[PDB]
Amino acid sequence: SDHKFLTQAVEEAYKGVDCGDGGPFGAVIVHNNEVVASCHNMVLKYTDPTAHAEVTAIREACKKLNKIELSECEIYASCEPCPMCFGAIHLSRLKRLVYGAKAEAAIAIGFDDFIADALRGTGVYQKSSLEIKKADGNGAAIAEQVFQNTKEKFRLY
Amino acid sequence: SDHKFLTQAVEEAYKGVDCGDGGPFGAVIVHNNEVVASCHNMVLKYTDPTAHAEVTAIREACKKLNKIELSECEIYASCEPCPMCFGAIHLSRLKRLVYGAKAEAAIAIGFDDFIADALRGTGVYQKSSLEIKKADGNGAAIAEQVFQNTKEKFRLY
Ligand SMILES: C[n+]1cn([C@@H]2O[C@H](CO)[C@@H](O)[C@H]2O)c2nc(N)[nH]c(=O)c21
Ligand SMILES: C[n+]1cn([C@@H]2O[C@H](CO)[C@@H](O)[C@H]2O)c2nc(N)[nH]c(=O)c21
Ligand SMILES: [Zn+2]
Ligand SMILES: [Zn+2]
Repeated sequence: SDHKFLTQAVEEAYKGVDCGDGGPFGAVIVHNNEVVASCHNMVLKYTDPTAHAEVTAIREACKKLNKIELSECEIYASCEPCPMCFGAIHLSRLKRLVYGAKAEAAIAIGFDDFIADALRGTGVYQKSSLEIKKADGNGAAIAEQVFQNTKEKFRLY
Repeated sequence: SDHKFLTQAVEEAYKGVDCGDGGPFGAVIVHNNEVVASCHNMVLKYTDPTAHAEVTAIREACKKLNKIELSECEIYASCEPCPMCFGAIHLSRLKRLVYGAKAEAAIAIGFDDFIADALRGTGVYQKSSLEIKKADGNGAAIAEQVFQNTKEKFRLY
């Protein structure tokens, strides 16, 4: 099921790039095995630099469930969440994060070197408690491939 | 000019907590002495845990100016921005941050112990070169007192 929902987050990344909504990033939020939100980056569509895939998914999930905490939910991110997104995941109280590509994969095609210490376990003032899984094998291959496949199919930001 | 806009952010904090929109946090975004957005925390009003004051102000300012970078703007935060908000400030390309109260003043009334390494210069992966000013003297004292003053008017969320 991890592979199914991570692959859906990657699909979201491709769709968002395809329609010009934003960059190649997707996020899926699930309650057990029911998708509560499925989103991609909306920075260009919304004229909103906070509208990353993960933030968008968190907003949509909180609306869908009518509350500001998602402690029964897990999030799948096609790419390692940035410091803004990882902070949002902390505030939302999501209980588990599974992510596909390491941040360096996005850096390699032109995005900011902008990495969350709290996710990598090097934070001093910010310490995470949630369970974090970096995908391997086929999930990692798919997630990494996103950046080579979508290179110069969108406008960087 | 710094004292005027910091005071505006503090007044936003009181206004938001008084009408129930969210916690006692305010933020004002300015473009060469013209206010672009003046906002407070809307987590409760919006059912959105990402709707901190700073994030809300960035959303509003970017939509107003029809662009996703605010590189000619500065942001005044009644309180030291959290990891999520500092990440949003970084992504938005705001050129300067002035903040009133240290994060410990909010933590002292029960908010999350949740502090941005990149703001305090304590990260391995996340750096900032953003121009950052912690206010001092008069407006700093006032900003610090926001939390003791509003402790009773809202319930931690
Ligand atoms: C819109 N966007 C930009 N980056 C950028 O990817 C790099 C590595 O994380 C960082 O530069 C971050 O800002 C995003 N990252 C994720 N995980 N999701 C997004 O929507 C996103
Ligand atoms: C809704 N909210 C919660 N915190 C809390 O602030 C602490 C760190 O400063 C953290 O405990 C965080 O949860 C907020 N902080 C600011 N600056 N602005 C907000 O709108 C906000
Ligand atoms: Zn992000
Ligand atoms: Zn914040």
